[PDB]
Amino acid sequence: MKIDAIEAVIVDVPTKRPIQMSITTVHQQSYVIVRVYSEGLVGVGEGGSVGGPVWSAECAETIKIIVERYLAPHLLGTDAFNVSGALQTMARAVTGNASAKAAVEMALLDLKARALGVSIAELLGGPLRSAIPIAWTLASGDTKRDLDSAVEMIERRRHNRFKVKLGFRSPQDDLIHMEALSNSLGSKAYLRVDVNQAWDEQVASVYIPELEALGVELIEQPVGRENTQALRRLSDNNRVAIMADESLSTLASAFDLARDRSVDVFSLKLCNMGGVSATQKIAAVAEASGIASYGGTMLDSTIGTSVALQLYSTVPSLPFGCELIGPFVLADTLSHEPLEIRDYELQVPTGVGHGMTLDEDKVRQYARVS
Amino acid sequence: MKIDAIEAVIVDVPTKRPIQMSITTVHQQSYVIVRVYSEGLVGVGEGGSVGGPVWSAECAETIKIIVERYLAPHLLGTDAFNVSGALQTMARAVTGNASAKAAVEMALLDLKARALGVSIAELLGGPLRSAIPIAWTLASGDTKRDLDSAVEMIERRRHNRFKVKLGFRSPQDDLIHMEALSNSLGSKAYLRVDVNQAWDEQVASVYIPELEALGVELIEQPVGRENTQALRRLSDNNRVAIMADESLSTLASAFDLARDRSVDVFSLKLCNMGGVSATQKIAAVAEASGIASYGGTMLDSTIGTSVALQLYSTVPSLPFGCELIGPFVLADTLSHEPLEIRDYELQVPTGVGHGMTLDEDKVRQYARVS
Amino acid sequence: MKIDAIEAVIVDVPTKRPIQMSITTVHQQSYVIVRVYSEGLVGVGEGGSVGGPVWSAECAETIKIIVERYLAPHLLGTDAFNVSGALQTMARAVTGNASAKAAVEMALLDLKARALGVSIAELLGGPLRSAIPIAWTLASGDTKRDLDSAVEMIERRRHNRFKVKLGFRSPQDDLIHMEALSNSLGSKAYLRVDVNQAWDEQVASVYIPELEALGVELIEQPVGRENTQALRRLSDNNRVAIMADESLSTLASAFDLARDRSVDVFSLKLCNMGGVSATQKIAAVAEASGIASYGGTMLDSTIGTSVALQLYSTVPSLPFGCELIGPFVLADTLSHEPLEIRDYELQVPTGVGHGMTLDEDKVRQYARVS
Amino acid sequence: MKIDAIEAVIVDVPTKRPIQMSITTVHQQSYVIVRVYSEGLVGVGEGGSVGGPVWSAECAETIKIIVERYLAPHLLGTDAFNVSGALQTMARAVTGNASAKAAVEMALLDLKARALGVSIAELLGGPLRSAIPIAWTLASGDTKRDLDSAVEMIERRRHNRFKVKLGFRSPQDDLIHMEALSNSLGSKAYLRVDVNQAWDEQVASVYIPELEALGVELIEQPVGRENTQALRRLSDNNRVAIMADESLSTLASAFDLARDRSVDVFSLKLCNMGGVSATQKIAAVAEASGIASYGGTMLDSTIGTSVALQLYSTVPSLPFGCELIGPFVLADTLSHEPLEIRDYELQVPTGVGHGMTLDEDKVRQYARVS
Ligand SMILES: [Cl-]
Ligand SMILES: [Cl-]
Ligand SMILES: [Cl-]
Ligand SMILES: [Cl-]
Ligand SMILES: [Mn+2]
Ligand SMILES: [Mn+2]
Ligand SMILES: [Mn+2]
Ligand SMILES: [Mn+2]
Repeated sequence: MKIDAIEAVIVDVPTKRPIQMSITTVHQQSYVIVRVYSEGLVGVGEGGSVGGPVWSAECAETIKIIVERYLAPHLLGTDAFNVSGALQTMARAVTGNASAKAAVEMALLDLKARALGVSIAELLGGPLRSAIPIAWTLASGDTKRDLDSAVEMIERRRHNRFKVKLGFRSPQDDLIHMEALSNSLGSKAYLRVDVNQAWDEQVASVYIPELEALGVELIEQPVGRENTQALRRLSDNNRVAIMADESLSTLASAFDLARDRSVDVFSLKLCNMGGVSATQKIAAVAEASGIASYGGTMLDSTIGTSVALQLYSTVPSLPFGCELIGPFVLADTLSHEPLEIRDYELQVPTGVGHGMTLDEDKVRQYARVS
Repeated sequence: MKIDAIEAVIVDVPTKRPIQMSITTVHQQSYVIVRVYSEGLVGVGEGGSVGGPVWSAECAETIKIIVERYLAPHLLGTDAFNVSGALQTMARAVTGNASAKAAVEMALLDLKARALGVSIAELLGGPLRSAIPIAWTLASGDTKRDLDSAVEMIERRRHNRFKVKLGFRSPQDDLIHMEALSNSLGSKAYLRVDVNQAWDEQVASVYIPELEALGVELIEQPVGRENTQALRRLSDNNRVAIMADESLSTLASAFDLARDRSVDVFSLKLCNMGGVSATQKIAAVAEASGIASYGGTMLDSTIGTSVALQLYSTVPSLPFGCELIGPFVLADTLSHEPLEIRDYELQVPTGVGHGMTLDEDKVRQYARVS
Repeated sequence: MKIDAIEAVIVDVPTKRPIQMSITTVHQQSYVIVRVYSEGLVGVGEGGSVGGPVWSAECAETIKIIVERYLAPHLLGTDAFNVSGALQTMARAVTGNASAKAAVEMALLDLKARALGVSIAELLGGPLRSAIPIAWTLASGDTKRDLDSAVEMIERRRHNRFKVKLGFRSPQDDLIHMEALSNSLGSKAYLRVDVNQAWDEQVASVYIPELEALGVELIEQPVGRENTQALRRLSDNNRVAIMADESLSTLASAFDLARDRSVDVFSLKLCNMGGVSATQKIAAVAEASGIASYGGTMLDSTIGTSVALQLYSTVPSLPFGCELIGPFVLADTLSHEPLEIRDYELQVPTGVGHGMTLDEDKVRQYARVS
Repeated sequence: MKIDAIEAVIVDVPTKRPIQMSITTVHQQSYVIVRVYSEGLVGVGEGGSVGGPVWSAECAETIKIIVERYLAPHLLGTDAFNVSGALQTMARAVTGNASAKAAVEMALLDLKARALGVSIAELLGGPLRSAIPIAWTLASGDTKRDLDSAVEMIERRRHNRFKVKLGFRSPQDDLIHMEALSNSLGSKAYLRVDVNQAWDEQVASVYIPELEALGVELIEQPVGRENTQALRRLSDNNRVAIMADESLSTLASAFDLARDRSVDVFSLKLCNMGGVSATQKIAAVAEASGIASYGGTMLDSTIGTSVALQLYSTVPSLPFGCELIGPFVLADTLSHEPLEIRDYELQVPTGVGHGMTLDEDKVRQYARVS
């Protein structure tokens, strides 16, 4: 359909409330929406990082220039209906910068899907599920605060699973916070943790069993991202399911973790993996090796959460559901359509190509680099 | 689009000339074309085996009943535009019978692609290549015969690569046949062999280096299909590229071979792997592990060769090309359209959904079980 | 003795009561009895599958054609007293289809044994035992129902061991069903489970220890058939005895599991292994590696149960007994002779060649393909 | 048939010419024929060792007492048609002494076969071959002598393969003897060596490749019997086929060598393995692992060579033939029937149960302990 022009703008949307992790506190969330105009029909997509260049090596300002100045040129005037070539071309243009690469991928995928009148889900082969159990993260520094916000979410019938962010406290203090949360939300809720790399193997070995004894069903990224050998030993010595998040990056790293089953669950993240096409391949090596598939997020807006939803509904199985709470933690949206949770599950949209139209008005209100 | 009815018929088409392998001689080639009618628009696909229940555990008669009596029922009245569910449903219906499962998959994939006006290639994400270097197999029992047929194919500018079928002779006699073929077709042609499991490791160890010294670039399935450990030792002790064909079956077996690099190249075969969707996953574990991808055939007709072509054009790289000579060895076609080779390469079709319309007249002429 | 003709017919016999497994519910049981006539004396044998093409890739209709159309031809007019050649010949005729191959094997083995006036047991070298402890399976969906049927079997003095079929329930619900069965039948009965591949390693790792703590002595096929690497990790991390059932197939797969002791017990199944001759070899690699031997069934009729009995009595040791309840769950027999249980043990027959004469009258009553 | 009495006598038969090995020179060959009388029909079998207690830990005098005083008692009055029990009973009576255990096994197997009118071959399931390529061993100390005896054997059309006994010379002198034998008998004959454990790994590593370059197709037991780890390294570093002879003993040692393919070929020896029943199991673990099967001898008389022949004809494949030259090197026989070679192959007998009747007259002439 020949790409006329690929434009991109940065937009900063604040979080209703902070999200204190081990690596950074999320007071605001920056993005990069990529509008790929072609033959009259546009294609929206987005790419961004957490805590700037902290969760990953990318950030809002790096995403923009890598897109505009390095990917965009080689993509202008190219067949818009050829994602195979778009991705190949993007790999010969820049190294890494998966968020930037994924941002552009979404747009071409969205546009092509809309031109055919189908949805990203129907394009990938149709769904298998109409809704995926969403998890809620309790990352505020207060224990009482957490519990209260947690009890209400079970009442409002939207969140049955919980993801506690440990790490900012001492290994001995986080365990106590878990004795409290596990005590109250005992059987009424599911519990998971995400140490955000804070634990140094030894601390992980003595503390993982304790959390295991408290009924925690999944421990995400206990040790550092590169210590994939520790990630394995912990996995063989503990019955708990250990998920890889920061360690996952490229298709090769996915296979590297899957050889000796260094991990139990792969956390699928489009921006951390290079798009939808890249994620599917990792979900393929995970299925072959027998590793479960999750469904993470970079606390991305609706534009992202929607595309990721489309793709996750096509996965054979997500034994742990997902955590697409991006729009729900954000203080505002950049589209006219909202994603609605119904009975602890996030419902899959009913439109063509991630059924979300960018709110030009909402795009104009924030638009800062930061 | 709601599946009205899924019909299937058996058709026996002879080979212009025999294809003597290590396991069987191919005098004729039996098939099973599956016409899935839905909302007025049909969807053609096919599934079959080599030498009956010899290359695989399946055969023409087993494919028909497993399709009609076991897969078809659960698929009638189902959303025709949902391959994700179709495959899932087929896995909960029958075990194995990948040719039968792949036959039906093709049809739904074809139909859906035609309803959208795109091609199977554009559906999977668009091509990366417009033609793939086709290989010619020299499986006749005569050495002089082989060489003559080989020289003409280089002259007619259609076949630059050659696949000699060894195995029916003694290990000492096949080597001589290779001293002759390698001598004449020295630099004007590429040489590959396919022992069809005939060699018992030890014979493979002493004979593979000899063939290696004769300039043979690829040795397909030297040992038995199950002796995946021998397949590995041969691979570490020889520089030649060793390809797995019979050993490849399920996504799990693909990963099993990819862990310690038991093989150099994976031979992609839709009927042996369960369709297009299944093949893509194996092509994913191969890419992650770093194993090259080939592109085999079960000497299937145009209906098959066309779908496989659509999919192979989407693969990032096929360092050894393909061997889609199905229509070219066959004595007749079952469609109005022919696939044409141009300059040693098989060209990718220009229509919607494997651009091939079944010749009802040609379907009627053969139609025997055999 | 020169084989005159090998005939085969399909017969459908219902189950007194359903047998709900993880993969399918058994309301009826289809078979394929192979009558090999030769020099006046016949030889009966049988081959069939569970849930059609679900437990294995074979089913009633596939068994018949593979037998009649592919094995039978090459066997007609051949020396009936040469099983060595019969099997070799069958391997060069078709690939896989072990149930079909085993059906024919039984018949030639039976006939040859009858012509010598000895029994299959005496032919294989004489027995070591006169009876083997039979296990009873509790596969009905009701917990109370199970327990009641279980208590009566201990009273009637026929069943001391029990095999609970888990899988159709949630991992959390099956454990409860085991808290009940283990509670009542505590010391008066032996307990074993068969997850039928339902558990995905991680679920198996947390749940196997729980069942272990409930006194369950054997856990059959926890994970999928192909995930033989998970089967190993579970084995090293748990004291419970883990048995392989679906993973076992060919002699090669048997050795593959025996290398690093991926399993504790091999489940011997004639139809799943290719006959009596094939089973003996697997029982040989199991003895050498130090893996225990079981003695399974495909809920086959008397014809099968009898031949399997003959062979199991020759095995050096069966630490877990067998589960030849085929005739006992069936609603009728196809022979004049019945197999009788006496004091928790299934007794070995007292005739020549599986001492069972097909009831032509009973063969005529069912005979449908289904 | 109830064993009345099991008798055994020692008989010393000289070798026409000496057989100088690395461990001992064979000027004479001692035996132990075991006549098991039962219900009027006798059953002949034999057991013995090479160089007395040198090849193995057994010898003529040890075989007799272990038989008479330890196995015989528990076997008297037992069901003669129950080899399963006979072997089991023998294992609970004495430890090791496989030659003694095998001697008795042959007799019961022979008797049972004769009572049924079939042959040991037909009993085991019928043959697959009517003759097995016999190998001739050149063990005399003279090089010229060897070559002459070798040339005549090719002329008389009886021996195409040759087994040179190395070891008694220096590693540098044996190689020369091979430059001579390989030179003359170049293409007219097959060459194999048997170092009889003389080489100390390092010497084996430098010298095996040299012999390999001389066209030697098989190198039997290069290093010591216990250094099964050296046996493996040599195997991975050399294309030549390495056979295990002295290292093979029990079913467990067979599997131990088959795990990591420490050897290429297993040498089957009834006396070294505990009989026919034991040999079959080793031939089972060899088939599963993919190791080739040979067919050795302890230079045993006709009684032995005949039983071994019966069993080898039932093996799926013997890629290297056998070396049953026992009767042919001996200076006389202990039976009325002779085994005849016809066209480089040793023919399988045509009688019931090893078709050989002990020559009472010939038994009386030698009968010394020695
Ligand atoms: Cl995160
Ligand atoms: Cl092929
Ligand atoms: Cl079962
Ligand atoms: Cl020897
Ligand atoms: Mn995380
Ligand atoms: Mn092939
Ligand atoms: Mn089972
Ligand atoms: Mn030797």
